[PDB]
Order: sequence, then structure tokens, then C-alpha cells
Amino acid sequence: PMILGFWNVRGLTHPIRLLLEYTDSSYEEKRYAMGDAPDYDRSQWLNEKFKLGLDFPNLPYLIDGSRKITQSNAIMRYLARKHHLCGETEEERIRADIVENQVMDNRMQLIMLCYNPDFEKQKPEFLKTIPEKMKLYSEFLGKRPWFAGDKVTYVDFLAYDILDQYHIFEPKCLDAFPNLKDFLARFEGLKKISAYMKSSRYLSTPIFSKLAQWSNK
Amino acid sequence: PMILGFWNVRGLTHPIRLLLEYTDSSYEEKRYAMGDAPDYDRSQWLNEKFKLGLDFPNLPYLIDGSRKITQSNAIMRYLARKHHLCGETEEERIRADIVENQVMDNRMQLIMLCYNPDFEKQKPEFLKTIPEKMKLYSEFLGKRPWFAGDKVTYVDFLAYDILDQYHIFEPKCLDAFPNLKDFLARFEGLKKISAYMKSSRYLSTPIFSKLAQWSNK
Ligand SMILES: N[C@@H](CCC(=O)N[C@@H](CS)C(=O)NCC(=O)O)C(=O)O
Ligand SMILES: N[C@@H](CCC(=O)N[C@@H](CS)C(=O)NCC(=O)O)C(=O)O
Repeated sequence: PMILGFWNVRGLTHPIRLLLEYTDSSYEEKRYAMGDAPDYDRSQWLNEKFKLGLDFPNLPYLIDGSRKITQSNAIMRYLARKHHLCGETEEERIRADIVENQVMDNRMQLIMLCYNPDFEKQKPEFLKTIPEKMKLYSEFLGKRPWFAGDKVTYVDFLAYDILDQYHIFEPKCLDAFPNLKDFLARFEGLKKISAYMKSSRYLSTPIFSKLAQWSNK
Repeated sequence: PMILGFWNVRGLTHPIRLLLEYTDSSYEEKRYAMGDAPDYDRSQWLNEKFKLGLDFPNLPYLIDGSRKITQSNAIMRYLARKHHLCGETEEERIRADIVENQVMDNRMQLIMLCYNPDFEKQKPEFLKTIPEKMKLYSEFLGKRPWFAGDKVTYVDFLAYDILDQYHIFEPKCLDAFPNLKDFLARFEGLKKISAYMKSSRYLSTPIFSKLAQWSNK
């Protein structure tokens, strides 16, 4: 089976665990544990960071035979390439490309907040940026069932995760935006996703490493 | 023509400018100026940000007729599909995806270090690191002319940029890596690239605004 490796958290891998499922892929996972404060020992990982034959060692990684892939979007795209969950017209590919990048910006802005010792006094400003972020996703999807058109793509898996995360962080943030709730619900409503969500393998929280100020435990 | 918008800095747009040149695109640019200290003004940009009909307003942007793109990465992939500068086998596509993503990570690490608090009382420490990032590119490439193998692909413009910056901030950083040195020289050597670096359009520095630390004048 393929081997996915990642920390014992959701992090940036939720989209990959979900695609592995959706596709009825044969895989096993390696979930590395980190230590508690004040030092956050990472040896579990570091004892093999340099021994997997990875080009640019990092977490997450995928191994399917000989092929060894790092960078979450590159894992994401290899799988989609495999399963045909990519754009099929220029129009689909543009929409996919943008959304893939936009998620990461928004995923990054979140981390930057959750990883700062100033969280508490910083939160109140970040919170005012939210409506605006949500509004873009809302206007972008419009009346489309999925982010790139009338077909599910690997970008819906990326979008679902970031929209979910922001939702956990501010429960009310999708209230003014019904096509997004409609979005979230339709994603879940999927056969293998529903099934996965009630399995022993489902990992929704913590979001972040014990190092974060939020969703760290 | 096509319009490229961005700040009047290098930022993360170097590869786009270079690709537009190489492809003999018909384009003009709008090089937004940032006011300065204290309040470094962005009025030039903010006044039309939500007026151009961009889904996800940001710098940089590409308008090519009816197509309006945002996200530096999506701009590249778009230009790469338009002119047939994509990998042609699974193996090439995989090498492209990873490289594409790796650059942004290296690209962001560098900025993290330049706009921050005690850029100096942390100076060395992340410098002593270049050398070991370099080895990774080095080994990844090996003896291939180009990063996805046989042919020049869009990722090459992105590899070029990052290796070019690391080089500014570490004049020797490459001493150990012939193949990297050979790469730079043979990039700087493509016919339209040559010509462009001699032109009035060319902008090698500053890399990031007044504000910053490094490449900020
Ligand atoms: N660009 C990367 C970021 C990867 C990354 O930062 N991985 C983290 C946690 S999310 C890590 O700790 N990597 C292991 C390491 O640095 O040794 C991605 O999209 O995969
Ligand atoms: N991931 C985005 C980065 C974009 C971004 O951070 N843009 C900065 C300059 S490097 C900006 O000033 N953007 C315009 C804005 O935020 O309104 C990209 O790859 O295009």
C-alpha cells in the first residue's frame, strides 16, 4: 500500500486523508508524535527524516512504490492525476489553480495567528477579516455545486477543509453565506466521506501542533 | 495587450516577467508605487483593488482579454498551458509540482527573515542554512539540463528566481554546486532572456519594499 506520513494531527493533511478515502486507495499511515512543552521533542520524525529517499524531506510525504512525493499540493495533484479529479477544460483548470493557491494563503493566515504568543490580543482583529474572506469564496462558487464547475475535483477537498477550519474557529462565519453551508453539507454527503467520518481513522482535532495557541491539544 | 499588475519591486513576480519575455508576450505592466513612512501608503492599489473584476483581488494579477487571473502560481500555470511549457510525462509533472511548491516555501522563508524584528540577532543562523538548501536543489537536478528533465518548463523560471536571490544574499552559497552554477548561466543564456536583462524593463532589485531590511532600497 501507499504510505502517507504526517504528524498526529489534522494540520494541512486533512485534504489528503479524505482523497485517499474518496478514491478507495490502498494505503497505511504513519502518524508521528511530538512531545509536550517546554521542548517539543521531534525525534520520532528526525530519526528517519533523512532515510526515506525523499528529494526534499518534509511532512507530509507519500510513497506509492518507487514514487516518493512531498509538498501537500503535489501529493494532492498526483492523486487527482491518478484518479482523474482534475479540471477538464481550460476554465476548470484556471478555477482549480486559483482556489488551490487561495486556500493556502487563507490556511497560512490562520496558522500565523494560532502560532503567535500574542494570540489573545491579536484574535479580535483577525476575526474582523473573516466576513470578507468568506464573501470571496461565496461569490466565487456562486450557484455551482463544486468549486471548478459541475464536477467534484481535488480542489473541493482543499476548500472543504479550509472552510471547515474557519467554521470551527468562528461558528457564525458562514451564517451570512448559505451556498457555503450548502457546500459543506454536500461534501460530507458523499458516500466514502460519510463512511470515513465515522471510522476509527477519522482525525478532526487537534488542528495544530502542541506548539499552537489554539486547537493544540 | 495583456496587463501584469504588481508593486514596483521584485517580490514574487520575477518568474512572471521572465515568462512573458521568453514567450514573446504582448503585455504592459502597471507598477504600483507604495507611499512611505510612517503609514507606507497603498492608496494607488487600494483605490482600484475591488474595481478590476478580480475574483480574489491580489498582486500580482494577469488580465489577458476576458481571462483575469490572481495567484502567482496560477499565473504561471496559465502561461505554461498557453505556450506549451508543461512537463510531458508523469515523472515530469511530478518533478514540476514538487519544485513549484518547494520554491514558495524557500521563497517565504527568506521573507520571514527580511521583514521581522531582530533580523541581525538572527542574521547568521538562517544564513548557515542556505548551503544545505542548495545541496537539495543540487541533488534534485543532478546532470539534467532542466528541472523536469529534457525541456525548459515554467518551473525553471521559478528555480532560477529562488537560486538567484539566495545567490545575492550568499555570494558563495553556490561555490560547492557546479550544476547550479551551470543552471543559472544557461538560464541567463536563453535568447530572449539575455536581451531582457539588458533592457529598461528589467528589475532585479529591490526584492521587497522600503519597509523590509534586505533588498529594500
Ligand atoms: N509547503 C509544505 C509545508 C510543510 C510543512 O511545513 N510540514 C510541517 C508541519 S505542517 C513539518 O513539520 N514538516 C516536517 C519537517 O520540517 O521536518 C506543504 O504544503 O506540505
Ligand atoms: N500567494 C500570493 C501572494 C500574494 C501577496 O502576498 N501579495 C502581496 C505582495 S507579495 C500584496 O501586497 N498583495 C496585494 C494585496 O494583498 O492587496 C501569490 O502567490 O500571488
